[PDB]
Amino acid sequence: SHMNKICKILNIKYPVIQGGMAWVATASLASAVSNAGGLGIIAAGNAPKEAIKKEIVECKKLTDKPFGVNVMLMSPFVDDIIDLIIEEKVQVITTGAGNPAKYMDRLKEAGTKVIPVVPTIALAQRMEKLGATAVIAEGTEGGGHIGELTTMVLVPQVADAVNIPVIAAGGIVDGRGIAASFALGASAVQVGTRFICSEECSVHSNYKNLVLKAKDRDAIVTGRSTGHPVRTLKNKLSKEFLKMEQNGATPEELDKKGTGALRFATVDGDIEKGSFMAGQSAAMVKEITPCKEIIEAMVNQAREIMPAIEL
Amino acid sequence: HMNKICKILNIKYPVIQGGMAWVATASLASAVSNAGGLGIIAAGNAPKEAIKKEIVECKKLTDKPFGVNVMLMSPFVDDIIDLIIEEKVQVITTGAGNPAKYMDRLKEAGTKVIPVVPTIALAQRMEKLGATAVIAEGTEGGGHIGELTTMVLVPQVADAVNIPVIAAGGIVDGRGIAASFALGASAVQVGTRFICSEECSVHSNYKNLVLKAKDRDAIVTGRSTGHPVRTLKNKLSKEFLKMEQNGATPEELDKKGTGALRFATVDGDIEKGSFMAGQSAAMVKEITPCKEIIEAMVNQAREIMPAIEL
Ligand SMILES: Cc1cc2nc3c(=O)[nH]c(=O)nc-3n(C[C@H](O)[C@H](O)[C@H](O)COP(=O)(O)O)c2cc1C
Ligand SMILES: Cc1cc2nc3c(=O)[nH]c(=O)nc-3n(C[C@H](O)[C@H](O)[C@H](O)COP(=O)(O)O)c2cc1C
Ligand SMILES: CS(=O)(=O)c1ccc2nc(NC(=O)Cc3csc(-n4cccc4)n3)sc2c1
Ligand SMILES: CS(=O)(=O)c1ccc2nc(NC(=O)Cc3csc(-n4cccc4)n3)sc2c1
Ligand code: NA
Ligand code: NA
Ligand code: NA
Ligand code: NA
Repeated sequence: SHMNKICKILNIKYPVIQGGMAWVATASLASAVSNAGGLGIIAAGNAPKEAIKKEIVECKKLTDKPFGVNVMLMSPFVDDIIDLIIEEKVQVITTGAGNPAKYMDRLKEAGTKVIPVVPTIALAQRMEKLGATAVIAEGTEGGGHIGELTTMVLVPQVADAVNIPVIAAGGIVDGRGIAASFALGASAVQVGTRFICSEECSVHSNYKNLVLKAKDRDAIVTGRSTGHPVRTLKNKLSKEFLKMEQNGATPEELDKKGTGALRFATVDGDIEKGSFMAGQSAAMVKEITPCKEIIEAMVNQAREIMPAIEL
Repeated sequence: HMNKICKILNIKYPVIQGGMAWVATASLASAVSNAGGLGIIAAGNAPKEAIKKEIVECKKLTDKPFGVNVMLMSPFVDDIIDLIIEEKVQVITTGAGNPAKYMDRLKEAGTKVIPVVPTIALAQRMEKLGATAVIAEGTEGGGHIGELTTMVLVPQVADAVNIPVIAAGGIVDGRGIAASFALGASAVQVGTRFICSEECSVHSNYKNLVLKAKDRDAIVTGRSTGHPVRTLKNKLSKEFLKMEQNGATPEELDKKGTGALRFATVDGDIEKGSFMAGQSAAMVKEITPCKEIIEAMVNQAREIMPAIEL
């Protein structure tokens, strides 16, 4: 009674999930978040089965606490990643960038808890009917491939539509966003951009530093002309990509410009060729900090702001 | 008055009914003020004489504080500022620009000025030039929007200024009030929810389109002109989008959208109107007296956040 539902179901100390973040989120980050009492997440991204297997194996060496894997449903290896989840006995997965409906029964029967990101009420309701453990309502202010609705309106609508716990994502960097999210009906938060600037995140230092330097309007959106808006920091790449879209460049021309761009950011920190994906939250990130300090300060500040909060 | 905005504005509840061009007339503004919030008469694009009539009629309907919104893109903005000072309006909000050039005239007149700000820089500039408070309006609001969402804009503006911050964009009930106060706001400004108040004088069809709006119905037109507008999906707003996808020019769009908001508010023309509204429209489910809207909001916020400083 009076216990946080996400903490109880996932067996974690704090209802803070570090979001799966393609290329960004590796065993160093996931294990640090789980060791700090939240839920670390290894991102499958577009990587093949054998690469994510190594991350899972390495993560289990670094933490005894629960962690998850994010299945990014647009991946060409999505079927292999789902196999890997079940083979490796991963306790929990999140999903993004699509509808995981066709895997829910295999995952549910295998005991895996499934937490899909949902950008609409209809998908939230469908996920609850197919047996989702929880859903993540990610607002458009988040980094990466975004939906249309903001966190402020999406979280309460999803909470009104389903009875399973709702996890707020998009724009949360500190205890203020946690308290706001819980007031809107969430039982936990998922945090991406802030954890790029954790010490244990393995991205190139230039990526962390560009997030630190980000100003209020620096997290721009490319790909609106098409069907998949992507939020990323202003730099030479993203500005020229946006101009190419606006000047009617072909789907092929755009493909070559953007191919490998996120990896150029995370591996090489290449400030001219990288796509430094980040939410509008990037403007509020001010320090590189160990995950333990981030999470403990997050929950303490949420309590101070909203003493009634059910953490 | 413990709450800072309640003290400064001498109102019972820190709930402001946002100025809403063509929508917010004396009937709505007086009802909100009578209910203990701050009603606002929208100057919009209208001339001095039309807005003067609204101020006079509002005074006949309430003796509670109310304000006027100066919409800074109006062709008559100079006349409206003149009117504000001439009629000794106690408080104004501003939108759609930077009211820097009026701040000395307004502060010598004693006018409390509360500008809408979409950036940290404009927030800090308004504080430096004497703003009483600022409104941080997130992109989820209706009408001519900024880019940043409420979730990230409110805490950044609160971190940037010492004057009170008013959250706007997406607030329809006490959850949004509690969330806004958690982010650092001292009050909320609410637009779309009050379209579905009994006292709002828009055509019934406008209220219905808000009532029946789905989660994704409040779409953005005019990205290609640099003046984005959030409005409900309908024949007019689809065609505006289909025109942009066909490479329409700004002049073609501007002629297409002429008088569209008036078609919505006066005639309720479901095909020809621009029914501007926030993503909040999806959450609006009842047409309700303003007093009940505001009392229910405040009571719910206190229930969620017992220590809230309302
Ligand atoms: C660089 C980056 C990569 C991401 N990759 C994924 C992904 O592969 N799968 C997914 O579901 N979400 C992905 N996300 C979304 C995050 O998991 C998270 O929901 C989002 O970052 C939260 O918003 P915030 O950045 O404002 O904290 C990514 C976000 C970023 C910034
Ligand atoms: C139809 C409509 C007209 C508006 N007109 C104005 C205006 O003239 N001046 C202004 O500053 N804001 C204007 N706004 C913004 C509102 O004052 C308010 O900040 C916004 O509606 C809050 O977001 P919400 O609709 O989600 O509650 C308008 C909003 C709407 C929906
Ligand atoms: C592997 S990568 O480098 O190409 C890459 C980079 C960034 C990125 N960011 C993503 N963000 C999500 O997946 C979360 C989300 C928002 S809306 C939505 N959704 C839509 C239908 C169903 C869910 N999911 S995926 C993704 C993939
Ligand atoms: C008179 S009308 O029918 O043509 C019309 C219709 C809708 C409408 N909605 C508006 N919304 C705002 O003014 C609030 C806002 C958001 S961002 C911003 N801002 C940018 C720089 C400085 C402030 N102001 S004005 C406006 C005018
Ligand atoms: Na995303
Ligand atoms: Na920053
Ligand atoms: Na607006
Ligand atoms: Na509705």
